[PDB]
Amino acid sequence: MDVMNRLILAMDLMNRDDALRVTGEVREYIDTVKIGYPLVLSEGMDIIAEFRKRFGCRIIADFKVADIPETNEKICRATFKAGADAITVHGFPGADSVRACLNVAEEMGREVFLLTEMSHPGAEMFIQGAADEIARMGVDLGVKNYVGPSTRPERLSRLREIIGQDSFLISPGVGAQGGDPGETLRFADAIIVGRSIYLADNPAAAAAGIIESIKDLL
Amino acid sequence: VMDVMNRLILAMDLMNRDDALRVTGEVREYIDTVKIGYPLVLSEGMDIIAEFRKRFGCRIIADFKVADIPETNEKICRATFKAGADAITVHGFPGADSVRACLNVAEEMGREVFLLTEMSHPGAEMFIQGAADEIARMGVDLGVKNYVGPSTRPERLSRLREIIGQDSFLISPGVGAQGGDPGETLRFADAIIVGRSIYLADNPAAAAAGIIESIKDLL
Ligand SMILES: O=c1cc(O)n([C@@H]2O[C@H](COP(=O)(O)O)[C@@H](O)[C@H]2O)c(=O)[nH]1
Ligand SMILES: O=c1cc(O)n([C@@H]2O[C@H](COP(=O)(O)O)[C@@H](O)[C@H]2O)c(=O)[nH]1
Repeated sequence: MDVMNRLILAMDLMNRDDALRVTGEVREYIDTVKIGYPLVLSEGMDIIAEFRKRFGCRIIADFKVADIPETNEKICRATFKAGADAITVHGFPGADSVRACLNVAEEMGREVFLLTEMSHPGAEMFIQGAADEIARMGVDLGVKNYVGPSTRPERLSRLREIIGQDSFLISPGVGAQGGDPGETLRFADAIIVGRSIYLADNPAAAAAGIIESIKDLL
Repeated sequence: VMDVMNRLILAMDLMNRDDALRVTGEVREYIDTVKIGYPLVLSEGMDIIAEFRKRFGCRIIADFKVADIPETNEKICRATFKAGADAITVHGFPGADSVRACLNVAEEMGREVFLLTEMSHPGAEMFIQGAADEIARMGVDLGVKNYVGPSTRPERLSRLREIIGQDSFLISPGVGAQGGDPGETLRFADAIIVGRSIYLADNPAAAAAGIIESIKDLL
């Protein structure tokens, strides 16, 4: 996956007008947008097609699928019908649940991103201790795309070690949560950035600034 | 706690609005509590919650298994409650801050959180099962009153009931299609969740009635 400027916009604004306006303001800097439940549950799944129509960007549906296999299949089917290019999936619920998503993605010509360790403090309680094993599970299952935490570069580096250089790794927690763009790109292929851009006084300048700081990495 | 008619909650996971409405309408005399998840919501929109309220006068549990960072969790809960859901399900495995974020919104908005502890499917054994007792204990410490646990593992459902105590509310999926028994499950759970056994039946009303007949002495 070829992500422009190694930068993925996390569009978690919950108003259609604002989400489209801000995305439009930074369109020259990105070609990949992560759309999650905040926007989708506020504005409907039709928002995905609207983004493709307006920007032609790739869309990662960040739904962190975390149900039983039978339900996971339905969620993936509905999500890809709406035009998402990829979907995020929790690994914690186990291999059968991940495989359900992989099956639908294969059928519909899409990608699964396996979420291993999360970026927030609570991830330390249960997820972190399982994360290496979740990553190995991904490798066993043939998963090629992964998500890991900007806020813990030592953990992000470990995840990269496990999945290898051929796998694709994207990483949230940059900016607002404290992660550094350049340090994160030592290990991740692309960074995910939400609030630092979409809540900025000037989102275009925010995006441009981030890219300037990583210019030697592009 | 919510007063669930016949101790039976319909898992409405049909993805077509017309079929979902038909089947729910057919079993409405038996069930006043419906669980609506992402299969139906992602297919038909959050307005489906509105349509169910308008048509049936059933309580709605939004089974969204919220599993994000605290800030995103808050947004998901707000949007879900804005749409009219009585309650939302939340994963415990992302940790206490993520659960607390949901509890705070539910408190502010006058609604309820159901904490998902152990899951019912085979994959749950890999990571969730080993964390489930602690997730439950965490829920108790956080003041969580409502919980979800697995019909497919009676021994685990029993232990989870012990941890949360008799005053907590416990609902349990995995009944029917996944192999769990209605009566056995109601030894521990306040209500059973049933999806395919009802909604794929040639006569969903007869299917619901049959389940209820089988647990009549437990009502
Ligand atoms: O571990 C993770 C996994 C995520 O998907 N995310 C997501 O990435 C985005 C981070 O946005 P922000 O830059 O505003 O912190 C949010 O949409 C969040 O749900 C995360 O923050 N941590
Ligand atoms: O551990 C769990 C938690 C659930 O919410 N569920 C949900 O409960 C329902 C079970 O439906 P069914 O009776 O068709 O197996 C589905 O909506 C599923 O997503 C589950 O099966 N196991």
